[PDB]
Amino acid sequence: MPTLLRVYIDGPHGMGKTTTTQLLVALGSRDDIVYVPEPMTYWRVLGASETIANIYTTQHRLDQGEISAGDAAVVMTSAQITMGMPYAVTDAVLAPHIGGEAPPPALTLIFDRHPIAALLCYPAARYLMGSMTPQAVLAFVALIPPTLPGTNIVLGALPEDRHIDRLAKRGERLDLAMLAAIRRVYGLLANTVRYLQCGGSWREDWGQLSGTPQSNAGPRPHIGDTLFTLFRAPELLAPNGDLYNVFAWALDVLAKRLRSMHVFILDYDQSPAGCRDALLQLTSGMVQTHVTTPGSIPTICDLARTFAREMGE
Amino acid sequence: MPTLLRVYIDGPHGMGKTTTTQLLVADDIVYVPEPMTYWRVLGASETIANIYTTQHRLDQGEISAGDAAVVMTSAQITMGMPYAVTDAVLAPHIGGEAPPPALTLIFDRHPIAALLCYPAARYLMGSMTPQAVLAFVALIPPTLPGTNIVLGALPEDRHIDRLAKRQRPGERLDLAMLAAIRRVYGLLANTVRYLQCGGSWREDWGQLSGTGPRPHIGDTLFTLFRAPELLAPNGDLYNVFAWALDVLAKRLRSMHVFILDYDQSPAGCRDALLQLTSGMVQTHVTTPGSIPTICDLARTFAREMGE
Ligand SMILES: Cc1cn([C@@]23C[C@H](O)[C@@H](CO)[C@@H]2C3)c(=O)[nH]c1=O
Ligand SMILES: Cc1cn([C@@]23C[C@H](O)[C@@H](CO)[C@@H]2C3)c(=O)[nH]c1=O
Repeated sequence: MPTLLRVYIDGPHGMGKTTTTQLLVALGSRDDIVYVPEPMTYWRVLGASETIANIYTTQHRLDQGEISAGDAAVVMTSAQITMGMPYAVTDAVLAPHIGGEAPPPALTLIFDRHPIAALLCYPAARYLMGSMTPQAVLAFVALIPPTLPGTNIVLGALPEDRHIDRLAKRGERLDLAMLAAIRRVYGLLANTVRYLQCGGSWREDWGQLSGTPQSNAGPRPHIGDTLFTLFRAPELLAPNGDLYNVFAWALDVLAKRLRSMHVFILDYDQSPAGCRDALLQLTSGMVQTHVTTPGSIPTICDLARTFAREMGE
Repeated sequence: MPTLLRVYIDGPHGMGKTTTTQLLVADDIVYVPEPMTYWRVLGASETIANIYTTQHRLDQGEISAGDAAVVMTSAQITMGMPYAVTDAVLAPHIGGEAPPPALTLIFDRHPIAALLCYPAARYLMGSMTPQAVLAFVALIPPTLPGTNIVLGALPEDRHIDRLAKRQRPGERLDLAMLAAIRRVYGLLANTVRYLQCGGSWREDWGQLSGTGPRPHIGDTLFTLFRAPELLAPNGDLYNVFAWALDVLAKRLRSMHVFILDYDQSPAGCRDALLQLTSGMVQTHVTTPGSIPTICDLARTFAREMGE
């Protein structure tokens, strides 16, 4: 069977991920590498109206005390469902085609983001921003789809000062607090994958939090530097101080989904061509999979092109 | 490996699903009850009250369809969390299809109640967008072997009498919602048969507009998605929504549906449910320790979230 290479470029907005991705794709044949863009049209029109504007306006109104935390949470939660729908549905139809882990791939699919961006990362950052409840973040976590073999995720690194300078270009609003929260969440994500792959057991180390980044290299991180640290919220604890079981099971799901992912870090503090070639070099050490049927390649290729045409900006 | 029989008791609220299941369970059979405590306290405060109050406010014109939908959507996430997390942790223990089972797990509802049925009913009540409904559909967990779902049958008037008796804390007696949820579950049963008999929604889609043996597509859940919000200016369904329907079809086709007549006494309902198990599909578990782990999960869920 032909082989497939799936690469999800993710991380905070504003680093140059979208450009880097298209430049990489521009290098190959329009036949053997396909780009799956951010579903901007779904967010602005198809799924709901101007969802990005809605998210930023909602946080703004909350910050100004014009609406309550409760009002903000219902709006953010619904907005986040809209944000992740194209990702979830694409993952669901792609799933049956992915075989086991496995010369160049017959096909390379480069995605602008993985489902965890909308089902975990942005929801967790909004929780830190006070516009989402930790229970809702964990409900999204419990719904993250099974991690398919060959899930390569490239997260980005960029000094905060450079990031802030880039970000400030312009339904978005310049929110440095949100920028800090999303950078922190993705940093914790990278550490969480490393923690799990180094054999870390959150249930075994939970008590190391009580007293208040590299994804594929380095020593095992402390649990306090992983995503697990975010769920020590009073809302999630029983009178006896322990986490309610319903939430503990959601963390078990988080561990299971992230532990099998192959994570890489891309340095975005360089020119667009530099980012492209650095990613290209990284792509060499990534895991390919076989596909399940002979026609899986053309089918997958058609799905990606249809997705891009219908939902890409 | 030992065998497991999973039975999900589902269908419209107010038929007596909970009462009947209880009388049924009363060591080789465990009951995962309605997670009322999660709904009223752990996940959020009085979610049921929130849901019915919101619809009521919408019906009275005190809030817009838009405001209602964001509330219903967020609330449905809270409602389905216990089912979703339970399915996710149970999944790795389920093996392939397989004497009596070593363990029989009876659940008060399946994840599709909160990720498909109630959202579809609220869409019909004007309080949820169809795009949100399809977003929940896209998140329905893969259907594992041995997914036996028991749905109920009960005449409308009788159902209304029981509904009046079975109101949950914060619930408002809403006959329009009762009709909507009864319609959705009826379409659900028809949809499973439609798919099992080879129906292809893409092939029959034209029948919704252009006017073996199986139900007409117009009598399946697919008909609900001919919603204009999901269509392009030329009337074609956007691909992103067509893909969600492809997911819907894949998830539902392999479920094994059984109809329980609730139009009888609690003891009768209980016995009928027991009668239905002979045709249910059992599976093996994946590890020697799966059974004990499953039991613990079920007991812990009940103790923590059951009423
Ligand atoms: C995936 C995803 C993105 N976003 C944001 C970040 C950026 O401003 C922009 C482009 O990614 C859009 C609003 C979000 O808020 N939630 C999400 O799940
Ligand atoms: C599963 C589920 C139930 N409900 C309702 C119907 C009944 O009033 C009660 C008991 O089932 C509770 C509020 C709902 O609204 N959404 C859902 O996903």
